[PDB]
Amino acid sequence: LAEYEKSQIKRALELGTVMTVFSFRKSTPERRTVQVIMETRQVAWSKTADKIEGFLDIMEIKEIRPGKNSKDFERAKAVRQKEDCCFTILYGTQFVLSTLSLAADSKEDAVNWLSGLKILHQEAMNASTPTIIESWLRKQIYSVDQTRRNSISLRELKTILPLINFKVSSAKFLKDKFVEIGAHKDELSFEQFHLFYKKLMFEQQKSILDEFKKDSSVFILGNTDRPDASAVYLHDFQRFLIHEQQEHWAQDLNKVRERMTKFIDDTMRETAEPFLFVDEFLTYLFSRENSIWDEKYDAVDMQDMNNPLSHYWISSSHNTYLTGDQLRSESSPEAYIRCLRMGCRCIELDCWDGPDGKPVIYHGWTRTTKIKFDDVVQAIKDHAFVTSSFPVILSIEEHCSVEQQRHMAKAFKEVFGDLLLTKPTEASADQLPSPSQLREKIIIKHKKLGPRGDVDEHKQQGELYMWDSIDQKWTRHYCAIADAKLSFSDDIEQTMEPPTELHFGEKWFHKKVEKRTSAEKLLQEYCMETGGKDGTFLVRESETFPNDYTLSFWRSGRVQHCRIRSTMEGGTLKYYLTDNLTFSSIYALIQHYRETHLRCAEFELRLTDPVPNPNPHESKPWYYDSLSRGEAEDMLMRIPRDGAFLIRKREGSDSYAITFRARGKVKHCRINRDGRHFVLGTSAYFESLVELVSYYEKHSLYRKMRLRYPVTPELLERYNMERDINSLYDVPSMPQRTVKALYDYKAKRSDELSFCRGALIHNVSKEPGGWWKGDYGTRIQQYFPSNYVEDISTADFEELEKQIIEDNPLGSLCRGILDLNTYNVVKAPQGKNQKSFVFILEPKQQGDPPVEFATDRVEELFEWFQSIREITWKKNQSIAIELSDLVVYCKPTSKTKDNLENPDFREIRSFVETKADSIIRQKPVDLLKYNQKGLTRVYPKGQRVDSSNYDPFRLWLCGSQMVALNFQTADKYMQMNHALFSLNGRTGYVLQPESMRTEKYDPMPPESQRKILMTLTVKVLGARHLPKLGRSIACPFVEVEICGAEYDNNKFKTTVVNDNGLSPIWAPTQEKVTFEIYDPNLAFLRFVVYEEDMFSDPNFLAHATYPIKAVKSGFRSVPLKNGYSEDIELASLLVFCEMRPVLESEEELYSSCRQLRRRQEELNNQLFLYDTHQNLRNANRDALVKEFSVNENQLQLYQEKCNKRL
Repeated sequence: LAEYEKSQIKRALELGTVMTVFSFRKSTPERRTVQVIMETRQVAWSKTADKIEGFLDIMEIKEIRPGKNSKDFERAKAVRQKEDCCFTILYGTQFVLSTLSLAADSKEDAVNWLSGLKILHQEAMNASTPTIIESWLRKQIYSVDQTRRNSISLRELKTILPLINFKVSSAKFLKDKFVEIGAHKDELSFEQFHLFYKKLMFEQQKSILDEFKKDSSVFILGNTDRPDASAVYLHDFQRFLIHEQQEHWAQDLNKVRERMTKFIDDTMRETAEPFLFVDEFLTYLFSRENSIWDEKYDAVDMQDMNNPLSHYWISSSHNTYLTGDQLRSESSPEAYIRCLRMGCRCIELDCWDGPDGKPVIYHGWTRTTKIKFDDVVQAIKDHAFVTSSFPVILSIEEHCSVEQQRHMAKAFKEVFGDLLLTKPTEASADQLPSPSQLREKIIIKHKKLGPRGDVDEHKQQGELYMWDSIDQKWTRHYCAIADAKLSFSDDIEQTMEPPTELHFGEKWFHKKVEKRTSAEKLLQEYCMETGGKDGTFLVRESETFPNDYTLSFWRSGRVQHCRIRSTMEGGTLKYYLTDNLTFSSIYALIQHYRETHLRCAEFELRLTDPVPNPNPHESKPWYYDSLSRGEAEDMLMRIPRDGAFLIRKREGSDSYAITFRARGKVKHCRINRDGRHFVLGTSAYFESLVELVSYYEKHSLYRKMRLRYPVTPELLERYNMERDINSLYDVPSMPQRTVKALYDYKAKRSDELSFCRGALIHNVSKEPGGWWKGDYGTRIQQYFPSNYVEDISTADFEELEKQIIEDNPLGSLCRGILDLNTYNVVKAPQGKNQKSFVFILEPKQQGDPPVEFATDRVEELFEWFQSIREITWKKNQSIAIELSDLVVYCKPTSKTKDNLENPDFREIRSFVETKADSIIRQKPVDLLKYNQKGLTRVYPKGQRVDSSNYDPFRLWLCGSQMVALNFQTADKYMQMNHALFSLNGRTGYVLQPESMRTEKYDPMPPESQRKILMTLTVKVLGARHLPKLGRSIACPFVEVEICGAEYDNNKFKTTVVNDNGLSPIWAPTQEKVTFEIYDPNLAFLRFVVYEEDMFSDPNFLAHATYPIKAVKSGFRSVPLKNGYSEDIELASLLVFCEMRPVLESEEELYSSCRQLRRRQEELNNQLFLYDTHQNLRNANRDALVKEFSVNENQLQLYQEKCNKRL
């Protein structure tokens, strides 16, 4: 359409239409006003203008599907609707996209909507960062106040600041900023809010400009930048690009002008030479077009797509239909759509027997929602080539019968048709044809009819109800029987969820009004809570008026009280305040008071202050005012199960330490009642302790464990009887806290410790502030920063636990193992505890409580009972030729699975992770030679029931191109996979370099052969928009690391910034960090931002996986993605990247830098000679001190030497 036509479409969008919306949660579709607020960039659905039901970020839109093709559109009401007037918006950062399904009334409305959203999404990637900052500010403002207010208040600001993850330094600070902006009745406008933002971000991180304020490349001439008013010019910016960012296109001034006028995006800047300010320069420093990502790898390169397929890493996925853990995930073809849109070229299809004659796709012999094959194949055809249009190989795991195989083949030949690859592209094939030769071709890998011939197992697993005695319910656990060992996992159900007196004990009013002065002190102490003191009412029990309530209310500058009068009318109570304002129902009292305007000539203002009990904990079970540490410990010995928590008051203290069971440990954490807010940690501000419990029963207090069971006294009793679950738990000492050295830290002061990478430091005491007293050779008990090292404890118990994870039926996630050999089953046909279907496992010894397991069906009860009863007592299938012929390439061959010699390009190697890793350990070069012609499926083993992925990198070096990784997970390795397959324009077909395709290359070269080709020097300087995980404000720290090979993998975290994530600043005094990667192509740069809680445990905030080949030099912004590799709004780091070539002279010097490690590993070996050993001879150890500083200098010198050099 034309630009004015597009404008009319988008204004129709902004106007909004009352349109039908479908949901699987709410069966009835509802008519809601759907409209786009362009300034917030939100598609919002509302019931009225002020009440908006839901938001949808336009940049969050990933896919628009016309018609009824969504799980919301399977409803019967959708059948009455028409497809031309139906569509869905797919949005969200999660793997399964949230689906906003809109059914239309007229086809014109629908087509206008699709066109408008496509235009808005197109301009979404075209929006400059200042515009998205405007949008995000407007989002905060329209989120805190639903009426879409364009003004902001003092308090309100006191609440946005924690929400946008910034800690209010002081009320005086925000007041001062209000003043310099200009505050009228301490209220600001949206533009003044934006100015407030500019001030905060510039002032908080104005020391970034110091790097440009330096005196080597004064070309940029950054100076006088102290104030944001300071500004630069187009010439300054192009000198910055040509020198710091090292941009060759920057030679032309006109391109620089175009980029600058794009970034500023302000019509008022009509200057022939565009100019921006120092604060605006800093905003650019965290902007999208300053991304460290290389854009020339965002475009598909045809010369890199014309080569035999064996030389192409191809993005593959394991059990792709699954959306969560393999045990109970909900299979959906939308997962296939998602993976194809990311750019997968291989999706696993576990085709099992179908009751209808059509195979169902799910994880067989497990409890997962089955899906129809035809819907799957339709979805694959629809969205396989909508992105990147390169061939996808369907991973078919055949587990059906021959009739279903005929249906399989005919479905492929019908739905896919020409899309399916049926005949070889060229008959006399010597090798794999290029992906360019395979334009939009469906390749089927599937067990061919090798035996030919003319014409021609599960373990007992499932959910069970374990009879809990703590709560006297039936808690459902997933159980798997492996070698007569039934293992049960955690709760599956856990993820699923009068006219009097009641008002007296309601949130509105609770207790303690024995005198009207008590209410006056209750609400006067509550008067200085907010800015407007008019918002102050309370109901109370009268002291003088008998059997009457009394509204103690504020009145425009003072606190008053008046009795809520009560009468007996019609045999019922009747409370009245005004002559005709009255009711009888208290639950309805709250609502009609909320709608009430406290109207009377006397009373014109309404306030609606739901102020509750100043201390409900006062009357709280988990609250224990007189309970001390010792009492808690003892009583937690009585209840040693994780999730048992009590809030015991410290005697004579406002802090109420929480005694709770964390990993079988009695952990305490004080909650200080600062002012009125109960603060956990440093900034976890809570209204009250009951709110604390309610928030942390669904939020993680400490690692995985959550506040699960409050430990009541009575409880002590119910568990007076114990051993309900037996606490299988995990079924040397820690004075040293043995640590590894992240990087070469130099002794800043004589009490600081000098050492080298990988150094084993012992007798380490964790003094706060990051400085740890540790022993290192002759340097006994010396400081070293916590960021320059890493902790690796001797969790031998945890290792045994991981061995259990290995041989465990459930593998990981198992919450308990019970050996069925040493038990007996008794089946209860009448059942036990209100459950007819019960089988009780009574152990050999009656001393072990018999445990009751319940099912939902009598037949499954019989099956479980039969299996465990048996434990106690102790070519022909003719795979379809019609499907086999469809397998042009990659036909499985189990006969020569171990054979890697004489490879055939038409063959495929299916390997599990452990088998492939073993092959790599034995012979990397042989498998590389095979995959030079052949191909490899490396896929996770059956123990990865939790969708956790393995390390896929060693496989890629050996040429193992096809690595099925579970796309539903959020682990490190899938961020690695997304980083790898984002290369070459996110096509999923990555050409390996020339070295890979030659046999002379060693996939794992010897340490002597390893030579530097890239010694990166990275420097983190600042950040913007670090996301918040929990109530407590994130205390972020960045860890930059090369997760390349076992020689490239190197980590470095930085000093933690406390209570600042909106505009966190790292010290410029930190040293430049050197990553010596011997191979540039096979390496990845990863900035993982974490946050530190009160337990100082890092928690994943975000990641920054980028290929080294894509890494550009300069002061580059680094966009931050979530665990699903999706860019979150405005979250970005800044890094002073420096690309570095290994010159011949540098190489000699880098041979010296290898001499560094060649003898510092022996320096570490002499630290280990006296690691904790003491009965030693001081001959070499003390004489490697020579060695010691010789190496210290040797390197630091020649490194800062090349430093000084470039």
